[PDB]
Amino acid sequence: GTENLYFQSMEVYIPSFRYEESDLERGYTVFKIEVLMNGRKHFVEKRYSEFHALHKKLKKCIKTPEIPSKHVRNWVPKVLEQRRQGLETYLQAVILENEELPKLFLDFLNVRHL
Amino acid sequence: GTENLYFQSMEVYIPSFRYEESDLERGYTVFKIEVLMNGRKHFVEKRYSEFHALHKKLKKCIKTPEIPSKHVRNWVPKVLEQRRQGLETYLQAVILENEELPKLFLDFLNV
Repeated sequence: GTENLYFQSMEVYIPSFRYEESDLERGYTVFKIEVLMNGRKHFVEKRYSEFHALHKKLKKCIKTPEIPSKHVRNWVPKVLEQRRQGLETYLQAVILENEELPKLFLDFLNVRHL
Repeated sequence: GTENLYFQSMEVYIPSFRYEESDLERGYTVFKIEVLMNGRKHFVEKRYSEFHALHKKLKKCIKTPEIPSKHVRNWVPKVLEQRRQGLETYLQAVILENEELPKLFLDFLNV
């Protein structure tokens, strides 16, 4: 009843990000996606470039939301926060607008059908 | 022979860091310290604030090396790297300057 509320729709957030630099390697920023579904919670880590690659493919499947821009000061923490918010809104909009999600999108979130 | 003798050998490096931001929290940085001694290596992670908490205590024990400033508003990549290097130099200076290391320093390094 209210329990059925746990099995209706995938609820996605991006509550955090991290920028990491190891030894002499180039730094990179990863967004930590939280997926709530069927009363369970799962985390998935993705770089912006992976969202952008997803987007390019998804556009061939569905009408997509606007992706947050690649043309941002992607080294500035407050800009990275805005991007986090934008990516979160993007994933949520895909879920809201598309009753049957493309396998491309499920794969991105490590969700499988049947 | 040399049964009662041992090497006093410790080296420290900070090879990596991560800056973490999460929705209702202040962003913070965690530094990974590599500790080498007596033929073995281990790692310990410390937030930037933990270095300053160490420093405050250490000053009561010994004359400390210079440390980078306690507060950092904006962790852009060049500041992250500058603070990594500064903190590394600080830990290495403590080891070079002090024949007998304070227990509170050893505890910080998990030795």
